[PDB]
Amino acid sequence: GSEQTHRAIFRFVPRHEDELELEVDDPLLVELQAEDYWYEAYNMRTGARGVFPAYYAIEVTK
Amino acid sequence: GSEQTHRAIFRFVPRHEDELELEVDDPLLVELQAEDYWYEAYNMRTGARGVFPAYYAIEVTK
Amino acid sequence: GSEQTHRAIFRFVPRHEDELELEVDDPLLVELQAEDYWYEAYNMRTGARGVFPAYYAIEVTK
Amino acid sequence: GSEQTHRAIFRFVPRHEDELELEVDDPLLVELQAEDYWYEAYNMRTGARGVFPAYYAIEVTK
Ligand SMILES: OC[C@H]1O[C@H](O[C@H]2O[C@H](CO)[C@@H](O)[C@H](O)[C@H]2O)[C@H](O)[C@@H](O)[C@@H]1O
Repeated sequence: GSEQTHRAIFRFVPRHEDELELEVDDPLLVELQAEDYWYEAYNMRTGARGVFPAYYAIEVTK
Repeated sequence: GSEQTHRAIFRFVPRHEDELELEVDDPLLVELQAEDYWYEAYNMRTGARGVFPAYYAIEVTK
Repeated sequence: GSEQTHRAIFRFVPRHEDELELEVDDPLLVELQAEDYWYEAYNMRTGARGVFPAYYAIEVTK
Repeated sequence: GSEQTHRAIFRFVPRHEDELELEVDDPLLVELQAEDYWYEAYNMRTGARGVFPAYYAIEVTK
C-alpha cells in the first residue's frame, strides 16, 4: 500500500550504506517481509529508503 | 572487565561484515558504547567480536 | 482456515493456564482477535490452542 | 519511589489477577525482570503494581 505500516521506537544511526536512519516515532512504510530480522522500508519523514533492524519498529495499532 | 555487562533481548543476524550475531539471552561483554548507538562487544557464548544496534541488549541486573 | 495467519515475533512463556506458549517465528492460526487486545490461536508447531497478547504476533505478508 | 526504568509501547488489558494494565507511553518502574520474560512493575501513572509481557516495554535512559 501507500500508508504507514510501522513506527520506529528506537533511534538508529546508519554505519552501513544500505541502512535507513530512524528517529523515534518516525513513520515507516514496509511492504515486504524480512526473514533476516531486517526490514526494508521508506522513512515517510525523511523520504529515504533502506534497511533497519526489525525490532526497532512496531506495527501500527490494529 | 571481562564479565557480562549486557544480555541480548532480540535476535540479530549480521548483514554487514563488522556486525556481531546475537541470539536472545546471549551474554555480552560490551566494550564500546558509541555516540551513534552501535555497541561493540564480545559474545561470550559464541566467542565472536563485532558491533550491533545498542537497543538489542540491556544491562545485567542485581 | 488451515494456513498460517500470523507470525510470533517475541518469545512468550505462559504464566497462566489459558495462555499459548510462543517462540519467535512460530506459525499461528489466529481464530479470534478479541476486543481486549488478546488473540486466541492454534500454534501450528506445538499443536496447542490458547491466548496471548495480540502484539506478540503480526499478520503474515500476503 | 525510584525513577522510571521503562516505557510501555503496546496497550495491555489484563485478563488475569496478577497483571498490570498498560497504556501506550505509560512510565514504568520495573522491580523484577523475571526469567520467563514477564516483568513485575509499578505503573507510575496509575500507581498500580503487577506483571506484564516483557516486550511490551522498552528501557529508557540508554
Ligand atoms: O499442521 C497444520 C495443521 O494443523 C492442524 O491440523 C492437524 O492437527 C490436528 C490436531 O490438532 C490433527 O488431527 C490433523 O491430523 C493435523 O493435520 C489444523 O487443524 C490445520 O488446520 C492446520 O493446517
